[PDB]
Amino acid sequence: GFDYDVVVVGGGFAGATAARECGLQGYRTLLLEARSRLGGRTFTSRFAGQEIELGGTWVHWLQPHVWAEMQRYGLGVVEDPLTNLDKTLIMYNDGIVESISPDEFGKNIRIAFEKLCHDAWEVFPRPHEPMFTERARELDKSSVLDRIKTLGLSRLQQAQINSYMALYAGETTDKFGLPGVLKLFACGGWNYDAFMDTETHYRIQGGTIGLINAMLTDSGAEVRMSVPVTAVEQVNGGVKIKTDDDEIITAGVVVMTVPLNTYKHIDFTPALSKGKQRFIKEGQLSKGAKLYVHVKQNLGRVFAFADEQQPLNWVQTRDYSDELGTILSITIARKETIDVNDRDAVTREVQKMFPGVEVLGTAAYDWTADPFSLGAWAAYGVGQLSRLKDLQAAEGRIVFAGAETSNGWHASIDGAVESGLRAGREVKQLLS
Amino acid sequence: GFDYDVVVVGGGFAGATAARECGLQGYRTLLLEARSRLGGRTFTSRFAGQEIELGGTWVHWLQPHVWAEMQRYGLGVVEDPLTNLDKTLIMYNDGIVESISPDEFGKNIRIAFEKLCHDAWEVFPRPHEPMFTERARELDKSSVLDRIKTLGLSRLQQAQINSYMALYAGETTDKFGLPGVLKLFACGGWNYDAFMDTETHYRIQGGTIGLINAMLTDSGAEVRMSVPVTAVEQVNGGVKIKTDDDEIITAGVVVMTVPLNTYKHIDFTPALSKGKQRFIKEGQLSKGAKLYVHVKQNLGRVFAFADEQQPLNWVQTRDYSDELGTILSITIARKETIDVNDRDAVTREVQKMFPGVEVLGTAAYDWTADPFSLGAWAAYGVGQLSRLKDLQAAEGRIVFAGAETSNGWHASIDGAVESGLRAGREVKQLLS
Ligand SMILES: Cc1cc2c(cc1C)N(C[C@H](O)[C@H](O)[C@H](O)COP(=O)(O)OP(=O)(O)OC[C@H]1O[C@@H](n3cnc4c(N)ncnc43)[C@H](O)[C@@H]1O)c1[nH]c(=O)[nH]c(=O)c1N2
Ligand SMILES: Cc1cc2c(cc1C)N(C[C@H](O)[C@H](O)[C@H](O)COP(=O)(O)OP(=O)(O)OC[C@H]1O[C@@H](n3cnc4c(N)ncnc43)[C@H](O)[C@@H]1O)c1[nH]c(=O)[nH]c(=O)c1N2
Repeated sequence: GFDYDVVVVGGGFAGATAARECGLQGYRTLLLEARSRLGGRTFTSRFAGQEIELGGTWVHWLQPHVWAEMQRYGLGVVEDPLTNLDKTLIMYNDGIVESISPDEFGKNIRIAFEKLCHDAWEVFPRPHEPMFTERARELDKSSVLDRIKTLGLSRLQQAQINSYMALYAGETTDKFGLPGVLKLFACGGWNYDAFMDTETHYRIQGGTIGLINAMLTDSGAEVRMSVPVTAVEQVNGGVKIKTDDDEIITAGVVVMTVPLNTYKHIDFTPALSKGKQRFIKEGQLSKGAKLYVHVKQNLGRVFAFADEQQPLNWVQTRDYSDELGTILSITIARKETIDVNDRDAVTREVQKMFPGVEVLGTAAYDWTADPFSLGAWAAYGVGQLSRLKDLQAAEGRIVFAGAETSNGWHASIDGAVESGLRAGREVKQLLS
Repeated sequence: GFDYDVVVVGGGFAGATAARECGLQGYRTLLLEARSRLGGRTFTSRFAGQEIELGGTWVHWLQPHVWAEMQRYGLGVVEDPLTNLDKTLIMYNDGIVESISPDEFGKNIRIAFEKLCHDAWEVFPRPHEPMFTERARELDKSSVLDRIKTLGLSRLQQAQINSYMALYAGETTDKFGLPGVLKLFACGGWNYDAFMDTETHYRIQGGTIGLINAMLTDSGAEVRMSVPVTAVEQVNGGVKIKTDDDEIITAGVVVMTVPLNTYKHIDFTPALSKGKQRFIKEGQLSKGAKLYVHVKQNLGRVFAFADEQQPLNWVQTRDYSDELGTILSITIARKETIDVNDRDAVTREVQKMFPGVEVLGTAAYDWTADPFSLGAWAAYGVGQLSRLKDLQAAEGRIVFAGAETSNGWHASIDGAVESGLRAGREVKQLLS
């Protein structure tokens, strides 16, 4: 006789999915969200007359869980201008910006990536079972930089792949675990063209917040915002959940979906397992941020890499026209390379990359400074993928989810949805 | 004031999915199935001590809808012996069986398939929108044989690819539409290795029937078997459904999921649209059947193609050992090349392919003669993909689903699930 059958902590995609699964079973469901908004590491907002995505943005039909949701709710794709590019730039660590023929640019990043992931088929024949092969466990002793060193890439190819990999690590690539990258490549059909198409080409029709809201409406769950959970205690055959103002909610089962790097806000009684405590002490790697920039000039359809010692590591066109000018979408690997909330620094760096432009405005999100993410997309350090099961394991009546805990597209919205479907299955098992 | 909110006609994957979607919304849901069993064009059975799948069998994590279901219900994959093959055979139209080095066999089918589908990226950048490009519509005037003629393949490669394509057509390849094949290739990550991995490598843990049952149990729907629908009439703002014994059930909405080739059993009032009537008169192409064969000898891990003038077009090992012998899984493109229910003919043909073996038993399913399939997997003839929307369109309070009506993996379980998710969404729209 608890207040609720299940309490879901966190209202990003993992928690919204889990609440939808539980609510459709008829369970009395409550979702507690710490921020005063839903979406978590996705955030739909508005800027220079456009809808923008300040966190997770792009999806793909090769991503099975989010795609099945878009099928269920009737959401199409919205194509960003990634094809027929006008300008493809590389900014080297030394600050030189070089314009490359788009054809040659794409050929060289494809060569670099296919070399980096040359053994993906043999190491990850089953990418949703990351430790299926012994070779995957053996490679979890290496970083991505360790492998890049052995490819003997050209200078352009080295700069491109190290930019790409620093972005995916949200860190320098000497800290970035290698098997996680090979696994993502395998999820994308074991080929560079398919994989790249999944990463920054198609957005969700109606936005990430539209899909979140659809699932939560569907769910019937009670949703409370601005309510951080600070303690969880297993007692009386269920759980007591304490919020920051010391109120207590009881439940038969709790689904945790908060980001790994935020677990320090929450006291567990009894303590979690040693393997989980080790993951919580380590956290996940990424220190990224995101920024949109409105410039007066029409730069057309552009793509730019910047290597890891520079701040504007992944640049794409979000919109362009003679009338509007250009909106640039810019993902920053390491918030320590640039204060995305310092407009003067941002204009300096944008002009470094595109000399001549005048900056009409910016919209930024510092995911690393936000207390309820404390980092960006999930990025595993060396040796962490090998221990993933420690983070996935249930502990009594507490179920764990979130993209960090997924097997497949762990750096994506899809991995969050996957973990939420798993969580709902586990709740059903616990309430049988 | 109808008997039910929605009646789902058909208990294969499309109907079970649609009923699950409707039941979880709380709609009063009934499913009518014509056979005395569920599963439709999947059928889990038993043979020589093993569980076998006499219809749809293999699935993949690149197939988004069925994979999301497996995630929801906790179903793993079961690997059949497709790697590290002992024997790879090609049987030519002239009846010669030739054993090919497995490495060479695989390289040659890969070359043939990558040439056949060379423009898949450009024609099907968005495989779930099959008519997105003008080139796709233009190509829908050509058959697969038209393209094979222009590739100038070697004799081995031509025989391999024509066997593969006759199987997918369930017909000779001069009748097989080309764009549907390019689209399937695109769904599979635009590359042969990924694509081939999706088609006959992994089975559903617990069987197709286990997933069907999980969805229907979840649904809460009322399920009736051995009850064929023979007429549907839209009247009084809903629908009157008549069964073969002239009983009448009323509903707000009906979801049709029966195979295209069986629509001749059902009278619609008012008549369906001309575009639908044209599809129903044409039907879909496939005339296939399936057979398992138990032989005394241990043949190990085998794969064989037979070209379209021969009957045992796709052969794989389902199980092998010295103790038990071998179980061969055999898919037949055209039931007119062999009477799979004629054990003597079956033994003759198996021995033609593997001379010397003793045939201990068989289990077969003639999908083409069965009145509630009248064919096997969905296979489009020339010009049909272009008109797919005619088949997909709702007609008043009648919703249409089934694998033939899906946009993506139309020849698969996945396409059926996809269409059932679409149907649930459309029912929700109609009942608002
Ligand atoms: C800048 C950037 C860019 C990208 C991406 C991320 C980011 C940050 N990703 C990844 C994607 O955004 C991410 O994997 C998912 O949104 C994670 O969803 P979860 O639900 O796991 O965590 P998420 O962090 O969304 O949800 C956790 C929730 O818990 C809440 N919370 C934390 N502590 C709490 C407490 N104590 N009590 C209560 N609530 C608490 C938080 O407020 C948050 O709402 C991405 N993906 C993709 O598919 N495509 C892309 O292009 C990108 N790009
Ligand atoms: C031999 C063989 C082999 C394969 C495959 C098929 C076959 C036949 N496929 C394809 C796959 O099996 C298929 O696409 C789906 O099962 C189709 O599901 P649907 O629900 O669309 O039709 P399905 O035909 O399953 O369901 C329709 C239902 O309607 C019923 N019905 C018909 N008329 C009726 C009436 N008047 N009233 C009531 N009910 C009526 C039928 O009895 C049937 O149950 C496959 N796929 C895959 O993913 N992997 C594979 O390996 C294969 N291989």
